[PDB]
Amino acid sequence: VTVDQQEILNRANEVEAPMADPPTDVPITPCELTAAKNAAQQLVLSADNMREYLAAGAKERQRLATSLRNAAKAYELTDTPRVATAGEPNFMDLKEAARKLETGDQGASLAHFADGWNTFNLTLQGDVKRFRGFDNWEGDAATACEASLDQQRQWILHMAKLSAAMAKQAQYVAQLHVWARREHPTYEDIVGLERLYAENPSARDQILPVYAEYQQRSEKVLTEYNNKAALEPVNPPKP
Ligand SMILES: [Cl-]
Ligand code: NA
Repeated sequence: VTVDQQEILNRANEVEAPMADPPTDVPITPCELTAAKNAAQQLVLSADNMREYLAAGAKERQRLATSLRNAAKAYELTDTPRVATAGEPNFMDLKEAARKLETGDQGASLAHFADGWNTFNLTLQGDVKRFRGFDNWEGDAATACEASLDQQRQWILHMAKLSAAMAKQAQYVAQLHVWARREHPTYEDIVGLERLYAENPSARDQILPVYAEYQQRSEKVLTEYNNKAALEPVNPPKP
């Protein structure tokens, strides 16, 4: 049962000092498709809960610092909800699908989101020295505090890992959207083809198979998008 009261107090300050700020970028849907919107809703929830749990972690480190100081004198959190996602694609017609896909920021906010959460991952996990054991504080109280610090340390690294996973979900949805724009017939081309059909009556039997292929392309894209955009909630552990 050795003590150094100076160390206890210094470590109290070190432990509750501000950690990296989590980003507050709001990820917006890349386009007007339901599957895109539901992805954004899921990210909003996951990221709100991450920030709420990170605020609870700051409380925990304050509470450790208070506990360290009260020693030296002597000498509501829930799961991230899952957003409902459509079981079946729902094939709207060509033009409306193309309009929905082409209306919105096309993934720009998702890149910014990912970038913020990625930086927070990388930086937060290099601020764990604050949870090391003591040099000259020994006994049961010291051992208890060391356990508690090590629990916070492990929780921080887990939070950093979940931050990386969430940023990747956002990148994944941005990639998906880019893929969907590359593959889906453009609004302008659908209108062009409808125009070609209207204006060329004798060509209409040659145009019909082309239009049917535009429809198969669209459906194929909407089926992928509906399926691949459904995200898992990010569910952090309690500190
Ligand atoms: Cl839709
Ligand atoms: Na295609």
